[PDB]
Amino acid sequence: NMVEPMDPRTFVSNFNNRPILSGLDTVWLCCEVKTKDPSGPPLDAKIFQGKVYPKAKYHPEMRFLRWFHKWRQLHHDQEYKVTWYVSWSPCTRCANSVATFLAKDPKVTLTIFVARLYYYWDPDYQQALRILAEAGATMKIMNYNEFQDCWNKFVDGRGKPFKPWNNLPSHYTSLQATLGELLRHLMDPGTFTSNFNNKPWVSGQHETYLCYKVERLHNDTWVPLNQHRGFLRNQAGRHAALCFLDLIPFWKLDGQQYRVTCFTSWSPCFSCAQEMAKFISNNEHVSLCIFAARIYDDQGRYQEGLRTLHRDGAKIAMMNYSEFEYCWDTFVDRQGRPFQPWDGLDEHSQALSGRLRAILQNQG
Amino acid sequence: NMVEPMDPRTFVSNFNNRPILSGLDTVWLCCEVKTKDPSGPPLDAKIFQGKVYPKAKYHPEMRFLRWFHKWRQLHHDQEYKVTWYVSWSPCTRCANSVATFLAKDPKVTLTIFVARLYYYWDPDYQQALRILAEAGATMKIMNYNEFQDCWNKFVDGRGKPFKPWNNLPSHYTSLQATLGELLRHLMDPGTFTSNFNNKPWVSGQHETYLCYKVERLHNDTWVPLNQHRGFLRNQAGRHAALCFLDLIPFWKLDGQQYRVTCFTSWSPCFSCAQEMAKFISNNEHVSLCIFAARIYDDQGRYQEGLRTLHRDGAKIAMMNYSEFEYCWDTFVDRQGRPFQPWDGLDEHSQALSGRLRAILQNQG
Ligand SMILES: [Zn+2]
Ligand SMILES: [Zn+2]
Ligand SMILES: [Zn+2]
Ligand SMILES: [Zn+2]
Repeated sequence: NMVEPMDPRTFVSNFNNRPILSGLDTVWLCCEVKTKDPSGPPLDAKIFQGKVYPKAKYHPEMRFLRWFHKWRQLHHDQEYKVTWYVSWSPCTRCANSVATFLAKDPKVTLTIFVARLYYYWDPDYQQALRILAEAGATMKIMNYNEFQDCWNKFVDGRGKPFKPWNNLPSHYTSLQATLGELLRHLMDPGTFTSNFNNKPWVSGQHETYLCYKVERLHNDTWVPLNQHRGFLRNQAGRHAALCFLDLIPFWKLDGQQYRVTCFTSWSPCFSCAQEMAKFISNNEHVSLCIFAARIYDDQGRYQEGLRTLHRDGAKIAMMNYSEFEYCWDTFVDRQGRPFQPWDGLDEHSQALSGRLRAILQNQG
Repeated sequence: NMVEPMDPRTFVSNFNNRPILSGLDTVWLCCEVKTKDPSGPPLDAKIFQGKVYPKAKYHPEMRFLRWFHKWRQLHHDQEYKVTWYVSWSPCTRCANSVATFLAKDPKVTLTIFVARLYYYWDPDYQQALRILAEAGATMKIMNYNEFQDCWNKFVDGRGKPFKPWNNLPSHYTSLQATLGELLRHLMDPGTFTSNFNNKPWVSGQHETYLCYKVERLHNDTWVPLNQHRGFLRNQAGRHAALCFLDLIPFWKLDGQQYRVTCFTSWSPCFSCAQEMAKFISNNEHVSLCIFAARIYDDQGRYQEGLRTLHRDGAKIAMMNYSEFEYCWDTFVDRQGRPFQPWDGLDEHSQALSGRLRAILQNQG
């Protein structure tokens, strides 16, 4: 079995799913590496533990990555299926290191079972889970069978079986509903209504939401690629347009002709416009179309940015009624409700279209 | 009277307060300069017009600043009361230029009557109005009397009297309530509840709100200065802690000893911590007290920043129930309702206190 199994009290203290209020100290990761055949024996199994504070370098997911890099050198270059049972959901830094690892090595596939979710006072925690999902990691809450499997495979049970605790199924249900909500797919209607708006009073909105879709040129028709379809938002300290650029390479598009469409609630500031100019200049097989609900004055060179983005290709347009309705129909968890326009939508669209046409062309 | 009066049709289309949906073109500013004596005759009166797009250098508030700078060199060095009737509220750039002019020149006081509010798709429009108010500008909605006075003093009416339009009062009332809301002074309760919270799930909250109060040391008792008391929030492209430092010189504090207290919904990132350390090093008569609702991990050197701030003086502490309740009582438009704690408030306070005590100190 295992070289040094987990102590039953450690398991009971850490692999549990009832809500608690204490801060984190140590997190545990039970890890199993298998071949491509699910009924093959496990190639290896190891337990990792790490202190949450004060450095993420020592979190068990980082220890796993460093371990796995040396461990894989000692076998043939083959496909691996890795499974983690982890007592708490990973931190943002580790979510990003794992997503990058998965993206750079397609021969590894990862399934992550978490006992409980932790959020780390991170305003961008949701986007960390979403980046893991985009890099191919499967993430589920541990249910009865997984707790019992981790008990059998990793705990020094001394013949004793997994004894469940009271309300285990109920905590599972609540956590899994929470996880599914964090991994949505379709945007919340209140989110759409708070952000995709063009009234000149913007209700103090500093967030930028971005709905994206990709089409491929195939026998001279544009065919949708619905597996690359969704929405994102800005991060604390990283603008939404930059996160969109960071998302694109996870799609691993080939050299065919692609058309990427973004509906963004704010047009790009100058710096994000310049990064988008660089991206489209280095990826000319990719046609970029940006529709903005509002024009963002970054108190600087945003007009130069919009003109530079327009000149390097890229269609830039203000959203009209039709684009708003399309975004609602296509990206919103609307449950059959129709689009509901707000007063002045068409007039503000017309005024903003004029301002944009004036920015392009010239006068400033 | 005046050398160039406004044409009645110009007044009718621009000095009106009914809601409209069109974009802005030209804005009008009727200006009257008087001495400190209300019963003195007006020394001068001038009309300015400016195109809103594409450069704020030509907005009428800027033309007024350039004109007035030359005008006052040619008149007596005395105190002046300036009155503006302006067809729309100023843009951010003009609001800040006027605030700076007012702050650097105490012998001039400005009253601004606006026919209608315009928001320019600016997420920080509220702060522009608020910085105008903190520099001493009085800002009111034009009522019947102000429309009538503007008509008499500035319009080529050819003996005709001011004729009001239908719903002048009702639009006035709606507009003045909106303006009063923009200059609040006391924080809306929903704002407080959405931002001053310490659950480790932060609801993606990227805003930082900051409540401040000032004390004076007088014969070794700490006296409040309730004229320097309020709240602010971050801007697009400028963090809340920087906005607070920018605010402090508007207070024109002398060389006595002052204690400034911040209750912030996020502890400062590294760059803001360093700017605050610079501030307290250049203003040793000002003792700084920071209470944070949550610790903000800026994905960089934020722990060094908190340590530097703590080493340079400056008390850094996490908010407990007592501080939350004090902020509710002191800064919130609570209308007599008591503070309502949320679940886990005390436990999350204790966990964050532990983390902060570990960050100060050391361990990594
Ligand atoms: Zn981590
Ligand atoms: Zn940007
Ligand atoms: Zn202006
Ligand atoms: Zn900061």
